[PDB]
Amino acid sequence: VKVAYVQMNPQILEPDKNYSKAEKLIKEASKQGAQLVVLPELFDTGYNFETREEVFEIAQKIPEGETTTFLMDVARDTGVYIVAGTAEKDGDVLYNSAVVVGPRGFIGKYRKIHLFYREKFFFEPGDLGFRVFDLGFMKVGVMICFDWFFPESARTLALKGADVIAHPANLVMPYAPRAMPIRALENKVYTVTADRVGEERGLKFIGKSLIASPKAEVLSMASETEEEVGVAEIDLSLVRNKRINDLNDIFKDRREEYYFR
Amino acid sequence: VKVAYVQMNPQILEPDKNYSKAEKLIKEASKQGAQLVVLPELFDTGYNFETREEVFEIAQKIPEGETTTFLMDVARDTGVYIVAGTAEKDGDVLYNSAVVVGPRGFIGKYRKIHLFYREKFFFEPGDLGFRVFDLGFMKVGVMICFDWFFPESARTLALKGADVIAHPANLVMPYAPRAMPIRALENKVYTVTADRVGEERGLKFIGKSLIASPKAEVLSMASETEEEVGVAEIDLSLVRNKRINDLNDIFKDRREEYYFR
Ligand SMILES: [Mg+2]
Ligand SMILES: [Mg+2]
Repeated sequence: VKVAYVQMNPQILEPDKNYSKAEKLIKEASKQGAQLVVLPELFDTGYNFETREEVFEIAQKIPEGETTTFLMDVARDTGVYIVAGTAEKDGDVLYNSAVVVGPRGFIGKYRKIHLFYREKFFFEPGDLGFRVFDLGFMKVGVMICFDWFFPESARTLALKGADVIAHPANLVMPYAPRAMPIRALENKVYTVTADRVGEERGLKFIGKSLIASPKAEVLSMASETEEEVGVAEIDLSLVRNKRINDLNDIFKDRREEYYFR
Repeated sequence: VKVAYVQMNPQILEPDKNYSKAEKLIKEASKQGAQLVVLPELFDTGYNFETREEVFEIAQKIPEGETTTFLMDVARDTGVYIVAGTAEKDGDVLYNSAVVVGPRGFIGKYRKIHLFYREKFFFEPGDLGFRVFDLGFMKVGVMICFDWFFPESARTLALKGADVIAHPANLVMPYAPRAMPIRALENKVYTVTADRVGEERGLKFIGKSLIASPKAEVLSMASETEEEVGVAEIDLSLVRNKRINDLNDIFKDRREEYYFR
C-alpha cells in the first residue's frame, strides 16, 4: 500500500486559499500513487488565533460543512482516502478535529483528545475516543498533533487494529520527528505525520513531516519550511503480525494489570 | 544530585569475578560524586543461558543471598545507593530481578514484568508491578531491559513520582538508546540505562549505556564495547514540575478514560 503526507502552509482565516492548496498537493500525492493522504492539523483555518471568535466565525460543521464537502469532492476525483485536520463547529463549541473521507464520501471523524497550549482557550477537549477506521485494504487510526506526546494515544489506536496511524500535526517543538519512529516501533505500526510549515503571526512551525516504519526507519521526511508531498510504500503483513521475534508478540506480552498502578 | 551507570561485562556463571568487577566500577562512580549507581541486568550471573539448571544452581535469594550481601557491603563502604540486576532464586522459581540497596541496608526489589526472548525459558514473569523506592532525598523507579519497549513501564514509574528511572539492561537490539530519551521526555523524568557489553556464547551486547534528561537530552552515553562508568548531575525540579508550558501539565493532561478502550 502507498501512503502520503501533504506538508502545506495554511493561510490563517483563508479557507478557500487553503482548499486550493490542499487540492493541488493531494492531486500530486495521488499521481505518485498514494492511496491514503494525510493533511496537517487545522489545514483550513490555520492555528495561531488571537481570539476564539475569529476561528468560530469560519469553522465548519462535520460532515455538512464546506471542508468536509470539499475533501469529499477531492477524494472522489482522485480516488484516495484523506485524513485532514479541520476546525469543527458543533453548535456553540469548537473541536480540533480530523475528518476521514474516501471516494464514496464521509467515513468518520476524530476529535483531538490532548489539547496543546492556547488550543485550550478555543477548543473543547475531544470526546469520541481514539478511533480506527476500516478501509478494507487497511485500517487507519487517527491522532492529532500533541496526541503524539502521550504514548497512550498511539497505543490505543494500535490495540484497536490500526495498520497506520494518520497524524495531522502543527508542531512547534522539535521532538516529534525523533519520537514518531519510536511510536511506530513500540506498536509495530506505520505512522504518517503530516505537519504544517510557515510562520503565522510570529509563531514558526517545525515542518519535518515524516513516515515511519515498524522498524523505526524514516521512510520519507520533509523539509522544515517547504510545501511538499511525501509518499512511502508500506507492508501491512509487517504490522499485523505483532511478533518481534519468535518468542515475543508485543500485544500478547502486555500485562495490563500492572500498568498505571 | 549525581546519578550514574556502571557498564560492565559480566562473565557468565562467575559471580565472584562479577562482584570484583562491579565493586571496582561502583567505587569509580562514587569517586566522581554519584549518589545513585545503576548496574546492568543479571550482572552477577550473566545472561545467555542454555539450561535453566546452570543458572538455578548459582542464583541467589533476595535479600539474604550473596548478591544482596555484596551490594549492601559496597553501598555501605562507598556511601551510595545501588540498583543492580540479579537472578533471583525464590523456592524452585527464578525471577529476573533488580535489587535496591542503600548505605544503611536493603531497600527493595523489582521483578522484570516483560520477559525477553529466551528469558522465558528460565525465569518466571515478575509479579510485583513497577515499584518506586522513596530514598527521602529522591524517588527511584526501577525497570529492567525489555521493559523499555513498553511505554507503560516507564509511565507507571513516573506516575508514582519517580525522579529517576533506574534501568538495568542487557540490550541486544539497537533501538533502546534512541528510545530512552523519548521515555524520559514523555514522562518528564531522568532515565539511567546501565547496559552490559561483551560477547557471551556468540551473543553481542550493545553497550551504549546512557543517562537521558526530561528534555530528551543525552547527558552521558557509553561506548559499544568498553567497561566504564558515566556520572551526571540531575535537576530534581525539572522532573517534579510536570508543566511543559503554562497551560500543559503532562499528568493533569492525561485522560485515562480514553486509553486502551
Ligand atoms: Mg499566539
Ligand atoms: Mg526467599
